[PDB]
Amino acid sequence: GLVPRGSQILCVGLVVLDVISLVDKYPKEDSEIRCLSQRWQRGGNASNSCTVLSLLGAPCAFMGSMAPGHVADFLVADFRRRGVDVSQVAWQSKGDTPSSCCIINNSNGNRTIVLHDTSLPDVSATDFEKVDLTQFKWIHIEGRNASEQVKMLQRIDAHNTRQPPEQKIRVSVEVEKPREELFQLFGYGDVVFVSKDVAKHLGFQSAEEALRGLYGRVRKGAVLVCAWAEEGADALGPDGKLLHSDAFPPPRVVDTLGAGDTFNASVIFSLSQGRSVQEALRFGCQVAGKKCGLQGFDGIV
Amino acid sequence: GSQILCVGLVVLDVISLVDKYPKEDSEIRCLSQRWQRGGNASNSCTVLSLLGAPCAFMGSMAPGHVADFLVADFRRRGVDVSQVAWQSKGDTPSSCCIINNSNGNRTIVLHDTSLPDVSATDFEKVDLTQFKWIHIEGRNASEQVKMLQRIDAHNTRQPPEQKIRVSVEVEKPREELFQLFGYGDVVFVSKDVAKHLGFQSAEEALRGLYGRVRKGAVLVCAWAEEGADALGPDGKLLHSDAFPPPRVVDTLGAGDTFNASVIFSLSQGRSVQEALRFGCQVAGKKCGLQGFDGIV
Ligand SMILES: CSc1ccccc1Nc1nc(N2CCNCC2)nc2c(NCC3CC3)ncnc12
Ligand SMILES: CSc1ccccc1Nc1nc(N2CCNCC2)nc2c(NCC3CC3)ncnc12
Repeated sequence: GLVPRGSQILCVGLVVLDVISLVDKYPKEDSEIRCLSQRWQRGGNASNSCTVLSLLGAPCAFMGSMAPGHVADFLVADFRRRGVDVSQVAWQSKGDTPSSCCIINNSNGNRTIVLHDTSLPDVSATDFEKVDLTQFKWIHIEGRNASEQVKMLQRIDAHNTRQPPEQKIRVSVEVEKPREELFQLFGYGDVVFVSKDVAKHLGFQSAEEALRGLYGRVRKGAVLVCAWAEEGADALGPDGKLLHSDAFPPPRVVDTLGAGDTFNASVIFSLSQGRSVQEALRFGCQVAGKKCGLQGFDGIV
Repeated sequence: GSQILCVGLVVLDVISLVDKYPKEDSEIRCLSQRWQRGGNASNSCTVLSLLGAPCAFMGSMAPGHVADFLVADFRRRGVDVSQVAWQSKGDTPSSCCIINNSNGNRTIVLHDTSLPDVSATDFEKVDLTQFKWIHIEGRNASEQVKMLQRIDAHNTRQPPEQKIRVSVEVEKPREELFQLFGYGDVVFVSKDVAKHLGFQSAEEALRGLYGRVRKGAVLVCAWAEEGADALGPDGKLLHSDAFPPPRVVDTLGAGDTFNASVIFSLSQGRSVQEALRFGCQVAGKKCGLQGFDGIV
């Protein structure tokens, strides 16, 4: 259906079906056991952020690869259950829609993960060419297939050239896997999220070290953003002033899975509403902190 | 009386193909993934169908998109699903199946979902005429024993040349099920069961457990790569070597395949030696393939 010009926030990245089984002890190879409970959840960074953005009350759309099938079906249903617009999906002829198996050992809370396979093509720069962008006021890109996504980022730059400052599509990027490839993305977007895990691999030991040490890699004018779990989150702009917000511990911690996806979407959301980096950064921490005391996303409102 | 009927579970098998089994805490990416209509009695129907034997599945199913997939599968295969006992309470079971591509080991985490078992009542209303053979997967023992007695009774009304042959699997090591030995013309006891009860080989098992079977019954017990053995009224232990493929790559449903093929062979007149032998033959072939397609 009809979508008003410049109203949606689009996230581009992975969606995946996580099957999650809770067990007494970890199963010895070649045995048949029962779990205590089993959940089917929709996963993925770009995917979760959409779930959150919807709850926060923004129109939003997901772009990611799916292949027709029963996994795609459950995945699409959940998306829609969360108010997420699914019309930009790049359906594939080749490969499996991603699906991971996770086994949580109940007595010691360990997680053993069999990761979705690699068969499905990522969204391509030509997949992306075909998208009428007028729809969006903000595009956010989970870093995955970098050479391609660079072309999409350049495409968005083009578009903006011609639009007055109030009809420009804001852009953000997330680099959350320690993979040399992705590091180029640092040079794109108005907002750049770098993850504690990436920063530790590059050798930094605190969000301030990360921001101060990586700011040079970002494009001029850009805000670089780093969250450190319970240590809060920082951010650094062109003004060179290091911004910070402490965490907001919940009553008790229950589910931190997807917390960073929540921090991301919330920061994005707050900025798109015209708030300040300092304000977006705080909000980001508040929503993500609430999430951690909750199971899933339902509570977070 | 032309169909064969299997009575047990149907289950979504959510399969991950892994090149080695992961350890606790580890995070290893899988090679491929597929969805697959599982459940012991469900698998046997698949296997029977492929062998060209008209057959029927009977079990519980909760309506939903899961069931919608399981069903299309049965049909693409010619499995009479009309005896199915639909629920409206609980959801379709499903399990995670890690199949290790370097030894065909299959590790299963099953999500059992309450979903009522098919009951002697559900069974009380089945037209026993259309079935030459009935196979029951050990599950709800007490409720099934009624189902079993229903057949015997029906047998004692028909000519020896019109009876319904009955087979019975006892796969999981649960006390409730050991009463199921006393029924059926053929009884399958798994290696897993055999060990748990103190036995080191299938030959030993067969000797130990023959006490517990009906008079005139054949006790069957496979032992993986070791082959499979049988035991009849005659007192003579029968054996058959395995037919290992050169690359064992997926054993999920091997045993369900062994049982189907043994039943099939027996229902076609062939001897126990011959059906035992055929059972290993087809199961072995299966372990060389992903899934079931192409075991013929
Ligand atoms: C700064 S918000 C954020 C951003 C990205 C990921 C996670 C978070 N938030 C939090 N993560 C964790 N993490 C906990 C451990 N693993 C990483 C995340 N703990 C807390 C917390 N209390 C923490 C107590 C120790 C558990 N209070 C508020 N926010 C977060
Ligand atoms: C007697 S056939 C049979 C009946 C019921 C279950 C399984 C089977 N057959 C086989 N099962 C297993 N397994 C089932 C139990 N878990 C381990 C493997 N491995 C093999 C195998 N393995 C490779 C050869 C020795 C080197 N070769 C032939 N048949 C079977």
